[PDB]
Amino acid sequence: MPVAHVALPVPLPRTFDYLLPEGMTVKAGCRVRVPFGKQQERIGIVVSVSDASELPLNELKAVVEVLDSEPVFTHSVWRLLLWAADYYHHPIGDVLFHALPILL
Amino acid sequence: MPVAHVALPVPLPRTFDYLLPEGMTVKAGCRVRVPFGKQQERIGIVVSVSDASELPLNELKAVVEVLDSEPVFTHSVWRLLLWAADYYHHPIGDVLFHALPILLR
Repeated sequence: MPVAHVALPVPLPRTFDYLLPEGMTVKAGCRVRVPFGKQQERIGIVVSVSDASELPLNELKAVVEVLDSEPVFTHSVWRLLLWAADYYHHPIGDVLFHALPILL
Repeated sequence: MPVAHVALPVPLPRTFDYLLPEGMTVKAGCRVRVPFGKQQERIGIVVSVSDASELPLNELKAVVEVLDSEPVFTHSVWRLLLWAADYYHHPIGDVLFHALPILLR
């Protein structure tokens, strides 16, 4: 066939980069709505905010809206979760979202 | 202000799609060389081969070389691994490349 989906030993937190529009401000632990595929919407959780992306600053889709003004996660809880994710080999996305419900 | 590294509720096995040039043929459980960043190589393991990718079939970098003629993993082992990765929530890539050394050696 054509498309060979392959696995590679990727860096610890495999995340998706998105641009923050002018004037929109978000911090770690906040949920945001973002584009994805060609059709698109979905809720995500910001892990970090850098001034560098592995791809050009221009061909990055942009964040839609910020659902939280303050981290839905406790400073401690967050530290713990990022740890668990790393220590036990679990995708950050998974721990966080599967962990969100139990928290609320 | 610019970017932000985001975590998302991604599907079971988060994999990287690669185009198979014309005439090149691979099966599940085999290693392959593949481009990566803007410039250099890496070795991976094919988990599946379909007729579609979430991205434009032309926008995908192409497979370089196929290291294995046959699955370096056994049909049983394979099934277990994929299972272990899903059931315990471990990156499939992570389980496969770690166990490789063990299983063989």
